[PDB]
Amino acid sequence: TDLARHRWLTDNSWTRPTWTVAELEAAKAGRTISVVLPALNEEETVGGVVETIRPLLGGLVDELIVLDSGSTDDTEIRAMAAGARVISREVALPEVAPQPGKGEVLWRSLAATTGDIIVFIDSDLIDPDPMFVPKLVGPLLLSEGVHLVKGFYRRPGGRVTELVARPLLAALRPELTCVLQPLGGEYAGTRELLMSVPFAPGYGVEIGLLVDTYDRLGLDAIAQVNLGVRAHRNRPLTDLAAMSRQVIATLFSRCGVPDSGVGLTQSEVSLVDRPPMNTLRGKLAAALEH
Amino acid sequence: PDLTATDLARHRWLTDNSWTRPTWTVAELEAAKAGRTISVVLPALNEEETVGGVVETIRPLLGGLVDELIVLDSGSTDDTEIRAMAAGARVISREVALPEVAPQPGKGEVLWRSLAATTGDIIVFIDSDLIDPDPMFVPKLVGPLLLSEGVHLVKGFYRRPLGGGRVTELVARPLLAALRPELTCVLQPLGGEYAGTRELLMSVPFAPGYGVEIGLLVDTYDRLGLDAIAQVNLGVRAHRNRPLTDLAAMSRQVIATLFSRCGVPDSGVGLTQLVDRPPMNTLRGHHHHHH
Repeated sequence: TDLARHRWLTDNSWTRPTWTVAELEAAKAGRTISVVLPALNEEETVGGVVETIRPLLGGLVDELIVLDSGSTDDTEIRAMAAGARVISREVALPEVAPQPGKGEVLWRSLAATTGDIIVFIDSDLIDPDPMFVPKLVGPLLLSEGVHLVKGFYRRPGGRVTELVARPLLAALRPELTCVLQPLGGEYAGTRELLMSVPFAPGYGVEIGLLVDTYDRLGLDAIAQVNLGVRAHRNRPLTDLAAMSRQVIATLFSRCGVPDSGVGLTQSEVSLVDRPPMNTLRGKLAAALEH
Repeated sequence: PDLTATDLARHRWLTDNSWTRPTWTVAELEAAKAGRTISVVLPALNEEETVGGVVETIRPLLGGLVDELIVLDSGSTDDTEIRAMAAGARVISREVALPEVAPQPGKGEVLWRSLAATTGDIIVFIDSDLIDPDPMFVPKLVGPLLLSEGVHLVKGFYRRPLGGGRVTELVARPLLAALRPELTCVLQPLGGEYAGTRELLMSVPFAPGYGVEIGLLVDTYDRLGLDAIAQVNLGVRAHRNRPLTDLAAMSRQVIATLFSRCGVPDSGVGLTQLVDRPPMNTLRGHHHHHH
């Protein structure tokens, strides 16, 4: 079983991706790339993240969008000044009432983008690097059969990852323990995949997408790339516990484990996915099928 | 957000079954024994720096409140055993505790075997790695068993300098919220200081290793519900800081043990970087779902 994990690391994991922007542009072969940054009250960092991606716009990157979740700070104006198009949840999907959480935002962005490849990057990153998007799309553009690329960081993967996500995957989807940072917010997917899967709510969205991709398309459809060295963030334990509880709920939903829906005396828990976007945007989805 | 059924049960359970100031006297607890005896068991594996200090805090109760004080050694190669002897405990190996079954590793094994080596109607477990143990731990743990009708399991919790560690708050409590939400009322489900009746403890399987504490909690709940479980504040203690690799192994076994009790299959695949023992009443020695 380590054999399986070893072969996947050899073929589908890159600790030192060699790719240049020019090489990746030349491999697009008519595919387009959308970059989506979810954001809720991230005025201090959103501009910095956008600025690292904007030089790619009109070359490797075809669309650069911040999907705002109802910010009351200066997230929107700062994102626009840095060169992103800012799209509210309402504009993205106007006839569906918004619900809270990160998964909602990523799901809605599927209705507001046109890329054959969609790249998600968190807007709260303090130290963004311009090669994030290139590294995330490399396996999609240059390998065959890859549909989901997970960006990981080498450390000088926190406690929810090592105490909650990885041990639960060992128990319930054992091959997926090969993924170093299953909860990471920097990842890219094909339109084919992303338009066809339900989206878990809130903090469950990443693990839900990983597990659904694994089940439907298989291990070799998942890759991972090192984006560089980054220190662990230090979120308050109460935030980490709320994240954990939702990771549990989402994994339980994907396994059919009855989850009570009871949160932590503090926490938000939802067991209800949003449906595949191709059910609500069938014509958009069909237009984007190759 | 209105109160949930879990919230309502928690509120009343805390009122009836939790003590922030478990101030019973040793004398009144002794007077309440009413012929019951009390055994204290310290599981130990290579704890030479601390085992004697724990024993020393309990020894004054020996011959009064406490009838026997046993260190159940798990195969130490340091001076754990002789330090426990000099400090005034009875040292019993796994093999002497239960000669007819070959040992397997882990804490749960040690606690299970201690049921065959003890005679008390109440058994108290105290970790042997405690740095600051307080002499009132045992009195506080046995109080609800001696004085409160219907209680079979007492969990000792600590206040923290100005709840649990990372495995408790990220793994155990969130999984209980999902699978057994009434049990989220227990502040420190993974705690190593707890007491139970012989009647309860002989009747449940014992999970291996790092799963033993939460396995006992869930098996007690599944048999008797919240009414049979209590908790008591043992005092203020700083969080221990264990290495992440140990915390990850603890988490993986907590998950396995919860899954085995809650109808979830488990791959058996340990962390990418041992079975339950049957009730001791199968070897030594009502709460109806119908009407």
